[PDB]
Amino acid sequence: SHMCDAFVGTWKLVSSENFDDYMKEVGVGFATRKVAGMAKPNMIISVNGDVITIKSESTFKNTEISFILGQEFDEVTADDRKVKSTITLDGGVLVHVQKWDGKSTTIKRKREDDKLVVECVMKGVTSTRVYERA
Ligand SMILES: Cc1nc2ccc(Cl)cc2c(Cc2ccccc2Cl)c1C(=O)O
Repeated sequence: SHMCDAFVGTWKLVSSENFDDYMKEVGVGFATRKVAGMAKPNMIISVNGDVITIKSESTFKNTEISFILGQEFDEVTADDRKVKSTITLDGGVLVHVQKWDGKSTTIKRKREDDKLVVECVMKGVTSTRVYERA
């Protein structure tokens, strides 16, 4: 479909702002925040037909999700939440909403110049994480 072509590839985390505070707001505990916050994950995005796969590999945890846009799925997050997720494309932005225990967080992924920018929002707290091609 050429849906998501500009996201496909292997990406490495190069900068982060406010991520500890985002994780606090989400409810992540101290030790997980410390170790997860040190990580420099490799995110690998691929598409096969209508199925998008996002893998993250790091010293902390490796995660993998596969999904169809607009179609809710189960995800266990790197901090071990069991959430129900829905990912859509809105105006060229991948919008990932996670629901658990009456709570919600949204992660937006966008191409900007040669970067892939990840914005994580929990209530009034936003974190911005920048990935570059690996
Ligand atoms: C959006 C996002 N949300 C996260 C939420 C919780 C945790 Cl512990 C790590 C997260 C990470 C980092 C991460 C993701 C997967 C595996 C290891 C790590 Cl440290 C990211 C991210 O930068 O993709």
